Order: sequence, then C-alpha cells, then structure tokens
Amino acid sequence: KVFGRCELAAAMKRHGLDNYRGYSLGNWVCAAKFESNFNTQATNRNTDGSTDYGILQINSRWWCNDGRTPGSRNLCNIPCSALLSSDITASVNCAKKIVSDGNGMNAWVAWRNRCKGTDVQAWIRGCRL
Ligand SMILES: [Cl-]
Ligand SMILES: [Cl-]
Ligand SMILES: [Cl-]
Ligand code: NA
Repeated sequence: KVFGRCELAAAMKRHGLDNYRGYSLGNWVCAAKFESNFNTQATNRNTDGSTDYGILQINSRWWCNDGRTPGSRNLCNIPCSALLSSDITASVNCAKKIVSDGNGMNAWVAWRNRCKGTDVQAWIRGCRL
C-alpha cells in the first residue's frame, strides 16, 4: 500500500505517534516519506547484509527477524515480513520501541538528514486529524 500524506498522518495519530517521546506527528510523516515514500512494501538491503523493511524501514540488524542477517537481534520480536503489511500497527509498535532506546529519532538516518530541524509541521498541513 502507498499511503497518501494525510492518510498516513491520521493512521499514525490513531496509533499514538503524535508527540510520542516528544516527536510531533510531522516528524513521523516526514521520516516515512523519505524512508519509504509512504510505501508499506518497501525493502532495501544494507551493505552489512541486514535489510530495512516497510513504511519506516526498520532494520533486521536489531529489530526484526528475517533469518538471513547473521549475528543480528530481533528486539521487536517479530518477523520482518510482518512490517510490510498494509496495516501499520506492527511498524508503529516497533518504532515506539526504537525511538525509546537512546538516541530518539536519530536511529532513522533519513529523519536525521532530511527532517530534523526542518519545518516538519508542513507534512500535516491541511490534514484532517
Ligand atoms: Cl496503494
Ligand atoms: Cl508536526
Ligand atoms: Cl493502518
Ligand atoms: Na537472522
């Protein structure tokens, strides 16, 4: 599923991400935009052999099991493939654990390089929610 901008904001809000750990909704929508272009099916291989999965490109190195990332952890206790559903629940629940872990949303490279310090409220402008 490829979410619309306001559609995803609403879905994320419903799942409790608005101001989660102090991060406004615009931050999460921005991160999703640049991580996956709002596409729940997005997968991307990393150089170390891990893979990033789904709307928020969650990494098999730490957070999910794909059975092909030697030495990795599965800290969200989920198969990585469950992070590719049209329903974002699994991705959101795992994201809440990631953002609570120490360095906040800096864990998302695209957020740090493209969203952090920007006018993130623009991502939810005109959205019902
Ligand atoms: Cl679609
Ligand atoms: Cl915002
Ligand atoms: Cl959803
Ligand atoms: Na593995």
